[PDB]
Amino acid sequence: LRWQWRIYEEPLQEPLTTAQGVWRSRSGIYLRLEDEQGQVGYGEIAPLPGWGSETLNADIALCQQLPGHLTPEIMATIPEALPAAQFGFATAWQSVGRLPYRVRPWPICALLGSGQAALEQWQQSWQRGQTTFKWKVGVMSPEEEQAILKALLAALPPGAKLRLDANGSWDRATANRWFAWLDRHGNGKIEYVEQPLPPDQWQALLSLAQTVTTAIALDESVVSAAEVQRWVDRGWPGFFVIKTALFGDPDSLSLLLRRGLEPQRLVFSSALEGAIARTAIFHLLETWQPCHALGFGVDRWRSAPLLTTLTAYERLWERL
Ligand SMILES: [Mg+2]
Repeated sequence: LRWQWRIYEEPLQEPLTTAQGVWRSRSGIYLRLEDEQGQVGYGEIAPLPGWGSETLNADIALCQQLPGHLTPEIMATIPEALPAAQFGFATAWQSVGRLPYRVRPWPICALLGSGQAALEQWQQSWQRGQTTFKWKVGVMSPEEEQAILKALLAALPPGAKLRLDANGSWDRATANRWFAWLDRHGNGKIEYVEQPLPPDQWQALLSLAQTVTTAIALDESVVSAAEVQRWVDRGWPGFFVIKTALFGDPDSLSLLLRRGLEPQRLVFSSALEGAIARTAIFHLLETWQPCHALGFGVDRWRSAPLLTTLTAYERLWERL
């Protein structure tokens, strides 16, 4: 079938700041496939700067190197080193003549700002049906955040679930003290601590997960299928935060699941991708059927309403 690709550079609804810099926009590639009868398919390739080794420029080069027509064999030549590209082409191909997709509103995790702000930001989300939250930690001193956490756990309604995200900012000693605190004062409301240590300290990450009672989730540590596989083979007992748009061919996750990966240990999250990628992911969720709130409560930075009509895709494409 014939295909086309177009780059996109979209300003974020509002700036997002991390320890690796500040970004005011998200860029990527949109793929449009069309068969001999006029049926169309769409896909999105959007690697996230800093996450993994794949770069948008490498994806663009791939797109310029591929033949004017697509086939399963041709797409099989896409380098394993370009997981977002594998995702984009795979989802694009599968969507040909299948849009729009049947999807559903899975529970979404609500984010809570660092500091005391967490105590005033959960109410609105809870009143909108969100029962899982993720609070950013490792910003203030451990003592200060622990005091806030005690108050937060006491204030949250029965049934609330809370995730703590350290964004790999704690050093080994601080992480150890935190888990000791959680082991004691932690409420059955703590779902897990996300990335307590930076990815380079994998031995410490594994050791902590194998010894502390509070569950640990890998995020920054797991971008591609290759990294997830590596952690599965290392015997990771915790959770895996899967960013499907950056992962690779969706079939690779299904293969891992048929093997040593536990479905209950997965949390599907956003890589600040567009509506095409997000809708493709929700389509995939009809099969994987998540059992934890999705880390897609990122509307503040990038809103991407699910696409419910084929014309909606066409409009997005033509607007470029
Ligand atoms: Mg995280």
